Amino acid sequence: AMFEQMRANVGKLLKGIDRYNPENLATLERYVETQAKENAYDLEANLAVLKLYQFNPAFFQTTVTAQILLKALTNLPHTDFTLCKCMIDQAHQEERPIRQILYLGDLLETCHFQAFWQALDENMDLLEGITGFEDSVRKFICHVVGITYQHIDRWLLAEMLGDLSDSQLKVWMSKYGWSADEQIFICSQEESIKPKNIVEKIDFDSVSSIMAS
Repeated sequence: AMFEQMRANVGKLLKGIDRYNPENLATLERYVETQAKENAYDLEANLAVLKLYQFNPAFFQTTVTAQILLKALTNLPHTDFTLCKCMIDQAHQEERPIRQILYLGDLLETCHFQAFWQALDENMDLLEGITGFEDSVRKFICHVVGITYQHIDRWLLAEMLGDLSDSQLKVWMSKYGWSADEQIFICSQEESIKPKNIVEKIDFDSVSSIMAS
């Protein structure tokens, strides 16, 4: 569809210096919209957009920035969300609804899943166009669960996944191969003691890379 059709041109733009020309924002913003609708993704392009906004303040677009941040969150445990934050100055992070979105992201990063779903205005406008947003968040939660639990109450897992019906819960248990025993078996103890990072860490290389320009 549209994402695949724009992909080549955007990739070429990102390979050169035109990526620094704000005249190309109209094209990059439509690209972001397509990522949301088709549930496609391109971090490099999104960071380039944020960079263009930081360098050309008058072009700052609230909706596109919010979608970039929300999509970044759908990519946790990766460093996407943190990198985007590095590309938005304090003044803009403090503006509605960027402030609210960062707050929600904070709940996810700190793994307060119940609090996340509670604070999440389910009927939020920006979320409607972001296809698969809720399920993507669940994948991250299951990633964390697979690392931090050996066994877990069936009721608790459904709560953490956003208050799912038993039928919906079954979908996620099936996806990661979890099965009920007496509780849901997640991991053996000897396997659980292995240290596994919950979220990826940024470093000098990745950060200096985006800070270069």
